[PDB]
Amino acid sequence: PEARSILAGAAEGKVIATTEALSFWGGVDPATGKVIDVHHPLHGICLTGGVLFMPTSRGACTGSGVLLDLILTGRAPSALVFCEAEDVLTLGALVAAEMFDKALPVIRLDTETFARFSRAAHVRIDQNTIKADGVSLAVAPPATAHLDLTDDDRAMLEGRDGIAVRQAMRIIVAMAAQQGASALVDVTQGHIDGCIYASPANLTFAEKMADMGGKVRVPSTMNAISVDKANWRAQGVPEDFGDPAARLADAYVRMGCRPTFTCSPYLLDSAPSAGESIGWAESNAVIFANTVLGARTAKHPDFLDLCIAMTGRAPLSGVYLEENRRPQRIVDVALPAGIDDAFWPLVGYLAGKAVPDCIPLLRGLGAAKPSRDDLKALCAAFGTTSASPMLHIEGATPEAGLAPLETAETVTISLEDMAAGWSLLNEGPEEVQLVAIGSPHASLEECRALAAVFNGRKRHADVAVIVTAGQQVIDAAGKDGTLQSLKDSGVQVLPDLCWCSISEPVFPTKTRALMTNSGKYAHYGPGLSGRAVRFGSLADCVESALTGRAVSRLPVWLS
Ligand SMILES: O=C(O)[C@H]1NCC[C@H]1O
Ligand code: FES
Repeated sequence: PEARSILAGAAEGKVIATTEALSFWGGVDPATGKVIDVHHPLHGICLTGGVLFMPTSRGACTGSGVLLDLILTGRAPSALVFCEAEDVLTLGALVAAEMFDKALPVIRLDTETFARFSRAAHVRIDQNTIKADGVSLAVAPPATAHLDLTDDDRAMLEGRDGIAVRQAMRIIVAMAAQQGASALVDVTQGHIDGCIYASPANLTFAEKMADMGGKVRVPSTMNAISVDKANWRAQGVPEDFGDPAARLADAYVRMGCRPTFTCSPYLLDSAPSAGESIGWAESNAVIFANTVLGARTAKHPDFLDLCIAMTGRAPLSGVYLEENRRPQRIVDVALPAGIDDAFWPLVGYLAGKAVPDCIPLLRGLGAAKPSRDDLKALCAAFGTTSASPMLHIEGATPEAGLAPLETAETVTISLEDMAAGWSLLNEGPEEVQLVAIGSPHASLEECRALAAVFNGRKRHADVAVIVTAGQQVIDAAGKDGTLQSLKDSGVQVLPDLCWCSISEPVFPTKTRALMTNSGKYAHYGPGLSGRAVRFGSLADCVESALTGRAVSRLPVWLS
């Protein structure tokens, strides 16, 4: 029996337990504290005041901002209890303690005690004990850092570079300690993800850092934001939402971040190369950078991305170290005939469910030669159901030859698993009023593939077709004629926004059901939008747009 203090504090309340990880962004509504992940066992439960037992987190880096807002409003759970390593929620609780004077206790239990305490009705937490229904267990004090700090590190910690840089280093050093790191590491560039207006606290944190003089030290790009920056007012986004959403993006631009406003920064000319140590947030971008590009970055939670960008330093832990990039589980993936584009996001989705807390190696798929866009959609879906910052695909990704860990077990993803996943992501009617493409932001190749399927035809007037992409890709599609061909088919191409941050009336209010080819938005979409969401191929979506209807059936490779 072992209880370990991760973050100190005292709490008490009803046990809310689960064996499946939850992403607080997209899975918890900051307005109510209710679970909105329609595929999670806790869907509908309000977590406010409860003691949340779950093995670890999964999915989005933005959970840190959602949790912080929940702590600032009083709708957060009273405590968090894990049984494995965790970063996103712990970081959000650590920011709350460091900068907002709010303590949320976070405890990690051994797996046996986690299950035992999961069945309890009530839990109390104090700084020395955890008791579940009349059995008190001692809580070991937090791990204190065996951290090496350079002279420049200690100068930053001391305030030599101002208070903003100091607060940034304090958070980095606290994170390195809880990750058991023995040093920090230089990063060459950043990618900020907390620029999505996921909660009022996302703005509050950014304006606090910016008001202390925060500024980035390495070149740093920006993820998707919550307004079409140049057009949201003409678009009719309410001033109560669009004004803080625009000020959030403005705060990071003030701090020196490049206004790329895209969740596919690996498509930019500034994309990192193999072996390069970067510090990125946004789950799909982190996984793509490690998996496909071979660059190196942990899955940094929101807020921590800014601190890393401000100091040029990240904790030397996780996938920054070569040994931690070795496969930790083997997944034999069935290879049916007649694969189309929808295969790869489904495979990523199911791989995350099967491997939610370690780095898998997908075997059996190399000869299918997935495209860069296939791998992009795969990593995005994998970054929905798993916490891992990277994966490997045998015969496809550049590090797939690394020796698996001596402890790697072998599991499979069957055709039966795929048929189950397909129906799961297809809980909706056949009528649709919207086709949603571009989560993560569409590449130029994807915009060209979409145009090819449309084949010069125009969408049914009943079915809006919206593509979200980065500004640089839209500019490139404007120059090669792809953009005009899409507008000729009635397709609206939006910059800056993504499906994770879109809102009404840019998201058309008349929508009742939408179809998407994104495994990621298929999962998050129902709880984010309130609409029904269908998942399908690129051509499934286009046929939906041309006819007005998306037929409910398993695809060719599933027959
Ligand atoms: O890391 C993630 O997955 C989240 N960042 C912003 C939106 C969502 O993608
Ligand atoms: S912001 Fe979540 S994938 Fe675009």
